[PDB]
Amino acid sequence: MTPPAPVFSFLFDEKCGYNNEHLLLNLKRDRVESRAGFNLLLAAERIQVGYYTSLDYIIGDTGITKGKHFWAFRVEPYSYLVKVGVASSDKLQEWLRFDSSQPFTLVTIGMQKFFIPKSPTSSNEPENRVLPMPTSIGIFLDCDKGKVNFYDMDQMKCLYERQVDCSHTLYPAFALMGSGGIQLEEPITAKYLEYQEDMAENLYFQ
Repeated sequence: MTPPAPVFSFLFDEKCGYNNEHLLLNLKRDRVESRAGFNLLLAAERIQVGYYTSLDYIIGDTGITKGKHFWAFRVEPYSYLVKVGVASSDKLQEWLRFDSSQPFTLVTIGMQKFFIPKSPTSSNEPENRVLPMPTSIGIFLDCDKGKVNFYDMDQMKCLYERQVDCSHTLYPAFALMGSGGIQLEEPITAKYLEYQEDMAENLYFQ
Protein backbone atom coordinates (compact mmCIF):
# COMPACT_ATOMS: atom_id res chain seq x y z
CA MET A 1 0.00 0.00 0.00
CA THR A 2 1.94 3.03 -1.46
CA PRO A 3 0.60 5.49 1.14
CA PRO A 4 0.18 2.71 3.78
CA ALA A 5 -3.10 4.32 5.13
CA PRO A 6 -5.81 6.96 4.36
CA VAL A 7 -4.33 10.52 3.91
CA PHE A 8 -5.09 12.57 7.07
CA SER A 9 -6.03 16.18 6.12
CA PHE A 10 -5.09 19.07 8.53
CA LEU A 11 -3.44 22.51 8.82
CA PHE A 12 -1.09 24.12 11.39
CA ASP A 13 -3.09 25.13 14.52
CA GLU A 14 -2.96 29.00 14.78
CA LYS A 15 -4.54 28.66 18.31
CA CYS A 16 -2.19 26.04 19.96
CA GLY A 17 -0.16 28.90 21.69
CA TYR A 18 2.90 28.62 19.30
CA ASN A 19 5.72 31.25 19.54
CA ASN A 20 4.64 33.78 16.83
CA GLU A 21 7.78 35.91 17.52
CA HIS A 22 9.89 33.08 15.88
CA LEU A 23 7.26 31.13 13.80
CA LEU A 24 5.31 32.54 10.81
CA LEU A 25 2.30 30.71 9.25
CA ASN A 26 1.63 31.40 5.54
CA LEU A 27 -1.79 32.56 4.33
CA LYS A 28 -3.24 28.99 4.00
CA ARG A 29 -1.74 27.80 7.37
CA ASP A 30 -0.06 24.87 5.40
CA ARG A 31 3.53 26.27 5.79
CA VAL A 32 5.46 27.41 8.89
CA GLU A 33 8.81 29.25 8.83
CA SER A 34 11.32 29.83 11.62
CA ARG A 35 12.74 33.43 11.86
CA ALA A 36 14.97 35.37 14.33
CA GLY A 37 12.08 37.91 14.66
CA PHE A 38 12.12 41.73 15.05
CA ASN A 39 13.02 41.88 18.82
CA LEU A 40 16.27 39.91 18.40
CA LEU A 41 17.35 41.56 15.10
CA LEU A 42 16.62 45.13 16.40
CA ALA A 43 18.84 44.28 19.45
CA ALA A 44 21.57 42.48 17.40
CA GLU A 45 24.37 44.97 18.48
CA ARG A 46 23.99 43.41 21.99
CA ILE A 47 24.78 39.92 20.48
CA GLN A 48 28.58 39.49 20.10
CA VAL A 49 28.97 35.87 21.47
CA GLY A 50 25.61 34.09 20.85
CA TYR A 51 21.98 33.78 22.09
CA TYR A 52 19.72 31.17 23.72
CA THR A 53 17.45 30.19 20.79
CA SER A 54 14.23 28.44 21.86
CA LEU A 55 12.99 25.30 20.09
CA ASP A 56 9.48 26.41 19.02
CA TYR A 57 6.81 23.67 18.71
CA ILE A 58 3.59 23.74 16.68
CA ILE A 59 0.89 21.04 16.15
CA GLY A 60 -1.76 20.21 13.53
CA ASP A 61 -5.32 21.49 14.16
CA THR A 62 -6.87 17.95 14.23
CA GLY A 63 -6.23 15.15 16.82
CA ILE A 64 -6.09 11.33 16.31
CA THR A 65 -7.77 9.04 18.98
CA LYS A 66 -7.98 5.80 16.88
CA GLY A 67 -7.33 4.28 13.41
CA LYS A 68 -4.48 4.41 10.82
CA HIS A 69 -3.47 7.91 9.50
CA PHE A 70 -0.83 9.10 6.95
CA TRP A 71 0.50 12.62 6.21
CA ALA A 72 3.50 14.02 4.25
CA PHE A 73 5.51 17.30 4.25
CA ARG A 74 8.66 19.00 2.84
CA VAL A 75 11.35 20.42 5.17
CA GLU A 76 13.51 23.22 3.70
CA PRO A 77 16.96 21.76 2.93
CA TYR A 78 18.65 24.75 4.67
CA SER A 79 16.68 24.12 7.95
CA TYR A 80 19.01 24.59 11.03
CA LEU A 81 17.10 22.09 13.25
CA VAL A 82 13.57 20.73 12.74
CA LYS A 83 11.75 17.94 14.62
CA VAL A 84 8.71 16.10 13.21
CA GLY A 85 6.43 13.36 14.56
CA VAL A 86 3.52 13.10 17.07
CA ALA A 87 2.77 14.19 20.66
CA SER A 88 -0.05 13.71 23.25
CA SER A 89 -1.67 16.80 24.97
CA ASP A 90 0.26 15.98 28.25
CA LYS A 91 3.73 16.34 26.45
CA LEU A 92 2.56 19.47 24.53
CA GLN A 93 2.01 21.51 27.80
CA GLU A 94 5.78 20.91 28.62
CA TRP A 95 6.97 22.09 25.16
CA LEU A 96 4.39 24.91 24.54
CA ARG A 97 4.91 27.63 27.25
CA PHE A 98 9.88 0.79 26.95
CA ASP A 99 9.00 2.74 23.70
CA SER A 100 5.28 1.66 23.77
CA SER A 101 4.45 3.62 27.02
CA GLN A 102 6.18 6.81 25.67
CA PRO A 103 3.36 9.11 24.39
CA PHE A 104 5.39 11.13 21.78
CA THR A 105 8.03 10.56 19.06
CA LEU A 106 10.20 12.97 17.02
CA VAL A 107 12.98 12.56 14.42
CA THR A 108 15.49 15.42 13.87
CA ILE A 109 16.12 17.03 10.42
CA GLY A 110 18.93 19.55 9.71
CA MET A 111 21.73 20.37 7.24
CA GLN A 112 19.70 18.50 4.55
CA LYS A 113 20.13 15.29 6.63
CA PHE A 114 17.63 12.96 8.39
CA PHE A 115 18.91 11.75 11.85
CA ILE A 116 17.67 8.32 13.04
CA PRO A 117 17.11 8.61 16.82
CA LYS A 118 18.30 5.03 17.67
CA SER A 119 18.21 1.36 16.49
CA PRO A 120 17.31 -1.10 19.29
CA THR A 121 15.92 -4.71 18.88
CA SER A 122 17.36 -5.03 15.27
CA SER A 123 20.97 -6.43 14.96
CA ASN A 124 20.39 -7.73 11.33
CA GLU A 125 22.79 -5.23 9.58
CA PRO A 126 24.56 -1.97 10.69
CA GLU A 127 22.12 0.96 9.98
CA ASN A 128 23.26 4.59 9.32
CA ARG A 129 22.75 7.28 12.04
CA VAL A 130 22.60 9.91 9.22
CA LEU A 131 20.63 9.68 5.97
CA PRO A 132 20.14 12.27 3.20
CA MET A 133 16.98 14.35 3.88
CA PRO A 134 14.10 13.17 1.66
CA THR A 135 12.57 16.07 -0.36
CA SER A 136 9.23 14.70 0.98
CA ILE A 137 8.83 12.90 4.37
CA GLY A 138 5.81 10.70 5.29
CA ILE A 139 4.45 9.71 8.74
CA PHE A 140 2.10 6.71 9.29
CA LEU A 141 0.49 6.58 12.77
CA ASP A 142 -1.25 3.23 13.54
CA CYS A 143 -3.25 3.66 16.83
CA ASP A 144 -4.45 -0.01 16.75
CA LYS A 145 -0.79 -1.30 16.87
CA GLY A 146 0.56 1.77 18.75
CA LYS A 147 3.27 2.34 16.04
CA VAL A 148 4.56 5.38 14.12
CA ASN A 149 6.61 4.96 10.90
CA PHE A 150 8.67 7.65 9.04
CA TYR A 151 9.06 7.34 5.23
CA ASP A 152 11.33 8.76 2.53
CA MET A 153 8.64 9.47 -0.12
CA ASP A 154 11.35 9.90 -2.87
CA GLN A 155 12.39 6.20 -2.46
CA MET A 156 9.07 4.94 -0.90
CA LYS A 157 11.07 3.44 2.02
CA CYS A 158 10.58 3.28 5.85
CA LEU A 159 13.57 5.05 7.56
CA TYR A 160 12.48 4.57 11.20
CA GLU A 161 9.67 2.87 13.14
CA ARG A 162 8.83 3.08 16.88
CA GLN A 163 6.21 1.95 19.43
CA VAL A 164 4.17 4.96 20.75
CA ASP A 165 1.43 5.22 23.49
CA CYS A 166 -1.98 5.98 21.81
CA SER A 167 -4.12 5.69 24.99
CA HIS A 168 -4.59 9.53 24.75
CA THR A 169 -5.23 11.86 21.72
CA LEU A 170 -2.11 12.27 19.46
CA TYR A 171 -1.39 15.35 17.24
CA PRO A 172 1.00 15.79 14.30
CA ALA A 173 3.88 17.67 16.03
CA PHE A 174 6.66 19.90 14.65
CA ALA A 175 9.49 22.05 16.13
CA LEU A 176 11.87 24.56 14.50
CA MET A 177 14.95 26.46 15.69
CA GLY A 178 17.26 28.85 13.75
CA SER A 179 15.95 29.46 10.25
CA GLY A 180 13.87 26.68 8.60
CA GLY A 181 10.53 25.73 7.05
CA ILE A 182 7.94 22.92 6.78
CA GLN A 183 5.24 22.72 4.06
CA LEU A 184 2.29 20.27 4.44
CA GLU A 185 1.79 18.34 1.19
CA GLU A 186 -1.44 17.28 -0.46
CA PRO A 187 -1.65 13.96 -2.33
CA ILE A 188 -1.51 14.24 -6.17
CA THR A 189 -5.16 12.89 -6.12
CA ALA A 190 -6.22 16.22 -4.45
CA LYS A 191 -4.51 18.15 -7.33
CA TYR A 192 -6.46 16.26 -10.05
CA LEU A 193 -9.76 17.06 -8.17
CA GLU A 194 -8.69 20.77 -7.87
CA TYR A 195 -8.08 20.78 -11.70
CA GLN A 196 -11.61 19.35 -12.39
CA GLU A 197 -13.06 22.13 -10.19
CA ASP A 198 -11.03 24.90 -11.93
CA MET A 199 -12.13 23.70 -15.38
CA ALA A 200 -15.82 23.26 -14.24
CA GLU A 201 -16.14 26.68 -12.54
CA ASN A 202 -13.56 29.08 -14.06
CA LEU A 203 -13.29 28.46 -17.86
CA TYR A 204 -14.92 31.45 -19.73
CA PHE A 205 -15.13 32.64 -23.35
CA GLN A 206 -13.00 35.64 -24.48
